[PDB]
Amino acid sequence: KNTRELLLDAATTLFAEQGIAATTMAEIAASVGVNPAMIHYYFKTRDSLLDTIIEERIGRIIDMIWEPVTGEEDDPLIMVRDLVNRIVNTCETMLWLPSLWIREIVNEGGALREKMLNNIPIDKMNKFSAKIAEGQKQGVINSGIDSRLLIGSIIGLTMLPLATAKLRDQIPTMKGLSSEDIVCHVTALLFTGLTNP
Amino acid sequence: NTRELLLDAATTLFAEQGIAATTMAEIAASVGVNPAMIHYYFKTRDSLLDTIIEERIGRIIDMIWEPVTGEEDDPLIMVRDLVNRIVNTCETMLWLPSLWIREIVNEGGALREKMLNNIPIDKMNKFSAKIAEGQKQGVINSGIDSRLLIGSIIGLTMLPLATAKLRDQIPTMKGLSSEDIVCHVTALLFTGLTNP
Repeated sequence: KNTRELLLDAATTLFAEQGIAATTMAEIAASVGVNPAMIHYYFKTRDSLLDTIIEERIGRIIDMIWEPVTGEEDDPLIMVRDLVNRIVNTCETMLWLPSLWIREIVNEGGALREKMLNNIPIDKMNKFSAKIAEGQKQGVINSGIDSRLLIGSIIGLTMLPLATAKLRDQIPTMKGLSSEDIVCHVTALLFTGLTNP
Repeated sequence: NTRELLLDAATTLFAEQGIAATTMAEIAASVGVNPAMIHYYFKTRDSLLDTIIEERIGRIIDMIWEPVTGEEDDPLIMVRDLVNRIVNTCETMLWLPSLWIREIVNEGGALREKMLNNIPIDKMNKFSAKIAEGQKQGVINSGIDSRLLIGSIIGLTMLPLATAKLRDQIPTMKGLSSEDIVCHVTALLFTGLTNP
């Protein structure tokens, strides 16, 4: 059926398992039993494939996480609760996303790092930072936290435990924690912190 | 000291372009030293990595977890001191957040396997026991996990410094200094987003 979509799904899977630099376009085609002549037909250069990953795979994942964000939310605490849920639910369905995030975005030698910068949802992130800062002015949100740095904090608290899941499964006094066991921890930490209510 | 100069050159080049891509001939040439000297101090490529784990990573890991005892009377002072020691170390040694993501967090890392046999399991168990003791007393939130908090603190402190170069290429995200990071993370870990 659709050869282009099959090879893009094969590209994201192989890049998440062993990295971009190590994976050749000949390997991606062979992994789905497709002739390497077809991968160069849909993607002229190696750079053209990465641009399609950023637009038709990464971009679609980034938009579905930040699109329900408006500037009219009446409760900032519901807005963050929903964002945390959408990040963990996306990573639980699309297992390639947390692994590809550390390897190619966070890493300084990542191939998708530079291309990512020109596809950041700056408009909806500014709306999130404005809504959470409005809550700080009203006194319903903690005055000590930073409205801009909170985006990074939420991403770090949700994405990193799933990316390091295989690593903690190897540490003796650390193994025995699920996707549900982690989301409870992040929600309890973001809302109440360490001081008991 | 040629040995120390080449070890500083090794950690810098591995943080900039990775281990797999960096040759021992490139490390020696980057400091104007003959490649005959790097094989003199480090017999194998594996010996160089073991020295990085013992004399560079290990020293950094020990100085962050050594002030942690089991006798802390206040668990929140213990977490704010830990946060301060992580950010202060990363601010002085810029290669640390970079080398952490590239070779231990990453599944294809060269230091990943060697790091497992140098984890401060004893002092981490003391941290998890002290924070769990606070949960029993009812002074610490019962909802959070004593073991997962270690990862949470590492994630809240290490990741913003690892993504600093990425943030710097964003206009609306530019300006946030290192002192701004430690204040946000402390206010988030202590009180969270809610107010009474």
